[PDB]
Amino acid sequence: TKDQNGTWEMESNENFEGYMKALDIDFATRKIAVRLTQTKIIVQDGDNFKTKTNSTFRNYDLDFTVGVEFDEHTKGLDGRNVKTLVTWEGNTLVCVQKGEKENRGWKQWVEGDKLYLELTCGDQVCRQVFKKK
Amino acid sequence: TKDQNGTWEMESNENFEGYMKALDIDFATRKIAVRLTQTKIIVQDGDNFKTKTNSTFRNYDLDFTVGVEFDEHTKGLDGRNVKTLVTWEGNTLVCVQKGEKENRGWKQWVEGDKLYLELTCGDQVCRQVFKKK
Repeated sequence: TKDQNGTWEMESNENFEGYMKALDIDFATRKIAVRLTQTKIIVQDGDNFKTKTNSTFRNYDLDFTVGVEFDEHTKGLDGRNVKTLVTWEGNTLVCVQKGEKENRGWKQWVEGDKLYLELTCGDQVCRQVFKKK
Repeated sequence: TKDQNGTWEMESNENFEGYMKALDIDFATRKIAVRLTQTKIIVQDGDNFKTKTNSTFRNYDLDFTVGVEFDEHTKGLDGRNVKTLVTWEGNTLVCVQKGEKENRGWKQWVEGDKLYLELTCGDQVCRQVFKKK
């Protein structure tokens, strides 16, 4: 369990295209989706997380409590319904999104002044690194 | 998420024999264990649980935080090592104990003044009901 509070600015974004393609996001949207400057702001008070992921293309905003299962409607990305659970595995925040897509979820951890995020769907992995602002 | 604090006295215990047999507990321990009354004490503050399951023969203490994965050594039962995770699925507390035994875990919920606990291992289900004191 560890502190992830802050404003985080993207410095690296690997294979976001493969990730979206595994989610069957159409070609035209993928071409305008891959933003290289992105800000993630996280407010974490105990088990409650309030996050905003902002780019010039679109914003995703996600609120959740660690250990409480919830239904997520992935509107604005692939628009599927999934049952999501976020828990701690040591100091790594782990999310599983159960539904039609195998191996769908993400892992997020802070190491020094950087936040690392791995997004997975099937056999695709996208890795992003952010620096605390 | 819901409140499960209190001292609970066992009312009913169905198929506890089958559950222990699926865990390979020896016949002589099973004969003694199946006839005993159990008292469960739960102290819950937020996501941290401190629990005691007591009988005249043997007791089992177990503390955990909801949504935090941990290593459980099931000492005094079958003595195996399992990775345990307890989460909320509505107002049911759900536990998965990952390891050699398939479908091992439990679900616990409160309806008024009774606590219901369903324990699973393989294809065996044990149903227990307690009443608050």
